[PDB]
Amino acid sequence: VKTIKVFTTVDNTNLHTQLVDMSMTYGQHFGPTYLDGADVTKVKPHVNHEGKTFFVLPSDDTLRSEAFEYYHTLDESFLGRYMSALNHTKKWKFPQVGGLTSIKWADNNCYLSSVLLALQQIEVKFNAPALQEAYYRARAGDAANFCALILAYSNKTVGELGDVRETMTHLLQHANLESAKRVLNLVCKHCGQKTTTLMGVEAVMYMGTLSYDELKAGVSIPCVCGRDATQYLVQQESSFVMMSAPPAEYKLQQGTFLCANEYTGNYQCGHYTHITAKETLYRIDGAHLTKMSEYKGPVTDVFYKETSYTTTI
Amino acid sequence: IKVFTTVDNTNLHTQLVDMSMTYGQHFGPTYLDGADVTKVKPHVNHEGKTFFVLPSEAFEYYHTLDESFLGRYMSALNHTKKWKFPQVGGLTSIKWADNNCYLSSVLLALQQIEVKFNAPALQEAYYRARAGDAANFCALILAYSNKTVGELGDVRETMTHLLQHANLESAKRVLNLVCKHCGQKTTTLMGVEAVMYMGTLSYDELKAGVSIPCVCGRDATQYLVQQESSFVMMSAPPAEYKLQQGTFLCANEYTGNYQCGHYTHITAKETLYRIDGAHLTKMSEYKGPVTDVFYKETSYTTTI
Ligand SMILES: Cc1ccc(N)cc1C(=O)N[C@H](C)c1cccc2ccccc12
Ligand SMILES: Cc1ccc(N)cc1C(=O)N[C@H](C)c1cccc2ccccc12
Ligand SMILES: [Zn+2]
Ligand SMILES: [Zn+2]
Ligand SMILES: [Zn+2]
Ligand SMILES: [Zn+2]
Repeated sequence: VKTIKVFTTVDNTNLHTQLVDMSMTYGQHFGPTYLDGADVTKVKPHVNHEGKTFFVLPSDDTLRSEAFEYYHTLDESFLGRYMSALNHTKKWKFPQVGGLTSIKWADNNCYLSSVLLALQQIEVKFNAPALQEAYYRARAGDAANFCALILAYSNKTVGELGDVRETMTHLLQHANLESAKRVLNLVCKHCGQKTTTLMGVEAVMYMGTLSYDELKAGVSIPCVCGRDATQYLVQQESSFVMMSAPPAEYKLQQGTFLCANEYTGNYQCGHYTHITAKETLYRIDGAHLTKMSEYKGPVTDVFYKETSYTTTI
Repeated sequence: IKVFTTVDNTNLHTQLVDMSMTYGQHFGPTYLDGADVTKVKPHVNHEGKTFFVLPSEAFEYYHTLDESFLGRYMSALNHTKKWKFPQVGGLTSIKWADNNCYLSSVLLALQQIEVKFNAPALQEAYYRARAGDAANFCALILAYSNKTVGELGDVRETMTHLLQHANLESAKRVLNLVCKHCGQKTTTLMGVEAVMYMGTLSYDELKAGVSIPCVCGRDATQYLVQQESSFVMMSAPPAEYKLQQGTFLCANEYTGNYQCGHYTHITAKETLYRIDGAHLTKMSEYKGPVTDVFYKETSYTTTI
């Protein structure tokens, strides 16, 4: 009979040596099973699953009960996906680089580091108590729990490359952005001018341009009627803004921005490095730290600090 | 959910799959990133990935009786085409992507050892890997090792599956085991076993004598008697170890926990080089955690 040697844990520290019978579901061996942040309760054991550690979560366990108030989520697989990915993120190294907490390269965490580095510089707060606890500990150097939560809130698996803008979007859904306000005036000369209002994550993020000043002057976006119109920023009541765009050559001048992220490589297979401005421009590539006065490379996301804004027009 | 599948590994075909039927029922034999995902049902985290589809003529070029080899090779090829292979220090390396920390160290080590592959497909890709086109060679390694793109692998383990297809017929290792109370017997290894060794990083310790428990227990001493190979590979767990220039050929270090770390390649020529994929740094001395050390050799005879 087909067999395999897999370890299963309920504490992420103590392993249980187990033998499973292939052709039979993982859910039939020990119930709800999770591996590297993936709900693997209905998958049959594959050959490439040997020697790996699986997490088991009883449905009767009280940890599933008090899951909402602590994590602010309704997904039943959240606890298992978070605990299984936590077993792998405990193996990562979190070196302090340039005063900020980073991550050593492992399992394509090129994007997870860039997200963690950006959050340390923006004045942001999370409504979920688990995030605020892990976010604090992530700043002290112990960021294993924070990275596992990010993979759970983003429905990702350890080893899979993720997008920074997409991962920040799922994450900021649990952040305190109630007082965030963005007022945009769209001017279609065949439909007059109308004013839209975004609140929350939509008031902070934008996709299309990297320049905050370009948003203030005017960008092109399709109107509802079906033709190109121009829109510019009118009011901004947030602690920061995140500008996004595809990778392209872009000059980064000191003092004009807060931090940024670069992406070198093809679509869905590349490498993120973080750019931050302090006394000089820093380029944090996980554990490596290089300084330069001016950086010109393919950047995708640029952060700007803000308290309040009103147009001059 | 939305799934991409290709039949030529170049042109994608947007396709729709159901949540209740195995991938083998949708397009037949299906493979993803070097993994046979034919009898597997579609999972939630499988959106946006490209799957390869298959139905022969594998043994003559690939030296395998495995049916799933071509699919695993073609699916891993779809992902290895996105990687960059920059020539670093005259050798072809790979920039970090999907935990290929170990694949680069293997490719860098093969360029310095005088080895040749019996399989025609390997020799085709190995030559192109030195010319700069190493996308096909990386896909074959994951197939010969039954690995998946993105998952971290061991260099010593993947080299074992790889060297099984190399010309090691004339490889010979003769070891004399000396148990002080049971006499002495001499074993002879040939092939991959004649090249690799686990336990110490120092070749001089193998020639002088290393400790290994005898079958009846206790501890016995073993030393090298005859070695008829083009190179030897010494391996050991990560530990601090001094690397002197000229005493070795190349080595590989490993920083991090078990099964979650980072491989960097070390090569010795005019000065010590530390190749971290695309990064090139030079230094005089090195003190760090090394796991695999190479030594070049053609023949040896003990003085005792
Ligand atoms: C790394 C990654 C993982 C998952 C997904 N879904 C996307 C990406 C990704 O490529 N992101 C970068 C920023 C990107 C975004 C938009 C257009 C791009 C075109 C070319 C190259 C990069 C591009
Ligand atoms: C990266 C990796 C992936 C898959 C597998 N099966 C193993 C490894 C791995 O850890 N290899 C390194 C060199 C290693 C080898 C031997 C003992 C080690 C003890 C502690 C730390 C590292 C050790
Ligand atoms: Zn209009
Ligand atoms: Zn990739
Ligand atoms: Zn004995
Ligand atoms: Zn890892």
